[PDB]
Amino acid sequence: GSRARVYAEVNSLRSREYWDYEAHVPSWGNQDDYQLVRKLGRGKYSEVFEAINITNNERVVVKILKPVKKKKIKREVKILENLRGGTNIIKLIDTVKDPVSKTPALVFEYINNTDFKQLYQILTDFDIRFYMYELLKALDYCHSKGIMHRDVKPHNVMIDHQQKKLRLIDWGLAEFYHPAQEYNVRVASRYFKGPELLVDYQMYDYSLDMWSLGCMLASMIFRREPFFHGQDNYDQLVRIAKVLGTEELYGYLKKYHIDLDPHFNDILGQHSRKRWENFIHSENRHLVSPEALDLLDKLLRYDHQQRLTAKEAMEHPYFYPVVKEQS
Ligand SMILES: CC(C)n1c2c(c3c1-c1c(Br)c(Br)c(Br)c(Br)c1C3=O)C(=O)CCC2
Ligand SMILES: [Cl-]
Ligand SMILES: [Cl-]
Repeated sequence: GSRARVYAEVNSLRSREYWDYEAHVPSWGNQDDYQLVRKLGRGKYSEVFEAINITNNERVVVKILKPVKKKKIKREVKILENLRGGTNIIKLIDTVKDPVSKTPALVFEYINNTDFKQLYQILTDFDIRFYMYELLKALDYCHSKGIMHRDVKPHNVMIDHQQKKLRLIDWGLAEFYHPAQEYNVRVASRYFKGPELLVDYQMYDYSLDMWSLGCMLASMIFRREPFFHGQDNYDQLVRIAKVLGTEELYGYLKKYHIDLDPHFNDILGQHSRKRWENFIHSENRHLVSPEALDLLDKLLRYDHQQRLTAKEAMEHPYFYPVVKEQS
């Protein structure tokens, strides 16, 4: 069966306590040190506030967890602790509880996030290379720590475009990679789901995140955001196949002995693989280069095992101008 080409055995080479999150016992500090200032948003399992630590005036973000999901809380906490100090991963400052109700919350460093819908229409060529390289550092780091993020998307990539700071947030879907483990395919947001998820292939790996980052790259260089805009999970695969091709999808399915839900037979149609240059027009031509297309072509592949790793992507000539500037 399938396995990651990189960091496949890394959790097995570490102490069991590293990855056995169910056994993790967080130290829960006191939420009363924090003053909530403003609500920033809400997820299925949390609500997020900007806050101030009253003891030292630090501005932070507090994510208050809906507390009936103990295993999932331990997972997110243990993952964040393991990722401590990783480049461009959001910093977990503390794990706290309301001392009376015992409701848990996560305290993060604050980032002054620029709205991505506005930002992605003003990025320059260099900006895209820069931010994509910064995001890749976060993914290479978390992959090297045996963790798949499983929800990479613009809303989870905080960018302070004034300070040029990027942080990958929202680790609540992340999981430890173990070779041959079958994972739930109900992860990632629709537009960023890899084909593997859409065809119910459970033996996926870190390369799922590389598909999602390819989707982000394509939206930035082509200015079509999201790049693959499905109406539902079925239509999402059709949108992919209209670009990557249907015969090419079937070759992937055949390689991995993947069974295709027969509802797809009535909607996939027949589509040639499209040239990436077909997406260029006057509005995006200044963001597209041969090196951007070569990189994108190596990310947005059906075959998860053939996608570039985060490191291989960082190594691509598209990022040479960023490396040189950083030197
Ligand atoms: C997009 C924004 C409104 N946002 C959301 C979430 C989170 C944020 C957010 C921001 Br912004 C910042 Br800044 C930091 Br730091 C951190 Br941590 C978070 C965070 O965890 C969710 O968890 C789900 C709903 C939306
Ligand atoms: Cl899972
Ligand atoms: Cl298209």
